[PDB]
Amino acid sequence: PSRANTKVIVVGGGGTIGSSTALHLVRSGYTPSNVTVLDAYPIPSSQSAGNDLNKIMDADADPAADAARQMWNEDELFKKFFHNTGRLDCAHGEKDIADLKKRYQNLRDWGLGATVEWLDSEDEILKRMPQLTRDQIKGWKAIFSKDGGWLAAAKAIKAIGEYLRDQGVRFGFYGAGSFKQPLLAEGVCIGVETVDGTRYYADKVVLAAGAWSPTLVELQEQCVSKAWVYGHIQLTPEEAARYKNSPVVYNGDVGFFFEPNEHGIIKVCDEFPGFTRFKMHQPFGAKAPKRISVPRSHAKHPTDTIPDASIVRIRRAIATFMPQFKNKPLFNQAMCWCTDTADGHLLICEHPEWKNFYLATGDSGDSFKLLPIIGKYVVELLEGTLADELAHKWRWRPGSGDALKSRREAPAKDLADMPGWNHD
Ligand SMILES: Cc1cc2nc3c(=O)[nH]c(=O)nc-3n(C[C@H](O)[C@H](O)[C@H](O)COP(=O)(O)OP(=O)(O)OC[C@H]3O[C@@H](n4cnc5c(N)ncnc54)[C@H](O)[C@@H]3O)c2cc1C
Repeated sequence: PSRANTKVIVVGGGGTIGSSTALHLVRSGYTPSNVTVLDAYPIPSSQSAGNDLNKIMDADADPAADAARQMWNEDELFKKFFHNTGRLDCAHGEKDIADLKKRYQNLRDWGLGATVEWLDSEDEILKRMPQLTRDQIKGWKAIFSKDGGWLAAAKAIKAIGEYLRDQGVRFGFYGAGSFKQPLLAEGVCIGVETVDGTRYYADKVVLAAGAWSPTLVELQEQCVSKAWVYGHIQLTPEEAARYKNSPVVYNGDVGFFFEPNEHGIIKVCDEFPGFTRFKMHQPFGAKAPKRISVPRSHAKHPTDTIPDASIVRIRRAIATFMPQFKNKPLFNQAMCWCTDTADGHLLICEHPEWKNFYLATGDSGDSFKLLPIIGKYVVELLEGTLADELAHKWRWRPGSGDALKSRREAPAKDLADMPGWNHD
C-alpha cells in the first residue's frame, strides 16, 4: 500500500516512544483511522515510565536530544510542558569534580559554552538556588545549564493522547490492548493478538512496550529491565512559594529533586544502578520459560512501594537538599521501569525474522526527553529512510555485552533481595 493506505499498530502506544510514534504517523500523513494504539492501560498508561509528575530535560551535545530540546521550546503541542528553570549538575569529592570539569570542557569543545556556566564555590551555587543550605553543599561545584529544566511528563503524554483521539486514531486497552503475540504468515507479521483474543491486522507493527519489551518477545537479553524509584513530600502553599521556578538540583552521589507542582508536591529521586525482578517467563519466540527481569508493575500492584534501602537514600537526599523538611512523610512511593541495552543506546530496528514487525525500545533510563522527536525516527525506520549511523547504533544486537550492568557503575540488584516494597 501507499501511505494514506498503510495500517500501523503501535503496541505500547500509551507510553513514551509509542505515543510519539503514533503522533509522528499522524503528522507524516498516515490516515488516523489506519493507526491503532494498543496498550495494557489507557494513555497515558498508569505503568508508563513517562506517567510521572516530572522528568529532567538534560539534552547534551547529542543530535536527537538537541532536536528534541528545540521541539520542547517551539512545538505548539509540547512547549507548555517544558519548564526552563535551568539545571544544577552538582559534584562533590575529588573524582566526581574531575568528571564534572571534563563534562564542562566537553560541552565547551562541543559548542554549548554559552548555555552553561561553571560554579566554582557554594556562594556561586546559592546565587542560582538560594533555598539550599550552605553547610550541606560545603565543597560542591556545579555546571549550571541555562537550557535545562523539567518536563511535565504525564501531562505531555496525555496531551498526545487527546490529540490522537481528536484525529480519529483507533485505541484498544486492557484485555483488548495487552499484546500476547504477533500474527505471522510465512515469516511476515500481519498484525497482533491481545490477551483477550482480539486480533488487529496491519501492514506494520511497532513494539514500543518499554520495560515489557523483553517479556513480550524473545530479545536474547539485549534488553534487561530495571526499576528506579521516587517518593513525594507535600509543602504548604507558603513553603511551595519559596521554591517557585527553582532549577532542578542533581548530585550523582545523592539524587535529585524538582520544584513543587501546582499542588505543592516535590518529587525526590535517588541515583543508583536500578533493580531487576527476575522470574520465570516465556516471551513469544522463546522455546521454554527463561529467568528474565519481569517488571513488577505499580499499576497492577498499587499497594507496592519501594525497597527500604530506597526510602533511606531518598531521606538522605531530603536531609542534604531540604533539611528543614526531614519531618514530612514521604508518600506515593513507586517503582518506575525502564530497559537497558548493554551500551545504553536505543533498540530501534526491524525484527530479524518477522518482516514488518519493528522494535522501538532500549530506552535505557534516559529517553523521556526524546518524547517530541523519537517517533520521527521510528517512522523513518518503517519507511526505510533512517540514517545509516542510527540504523547501526540502534540495530538488533544480542551478544553485544551484559545489559545487567550496561554502562552503569554495577549490575542491578534484584527486588527478591531488597525488603520493604511488597505489601501483598
Ligand atoms: C524514576 C525514573 C526517572 C527518570 N528520569 C528521567 C529523566 O529525568 N529524563 C529522561 O529523559 N528520562 C528519564 N527517565 C527515563 C524515561 O522515563 C524512559 O526512558 C522512557 O519514558 C521510556 O519510554 P518507553 O516508551 O520505552 O517506555 P514506557 O513509557 O514505559 O512505555 C511502554 C508502554 O508499553 C505498555 N505495555 C506494557 N506491556 C504491554 C502489553 N502487553 N501490550 C501493550 N502495551 C504494553 C505500557 O503500559 C507502557 O505504556 C526516568 C525513568 C524513571 C523510571
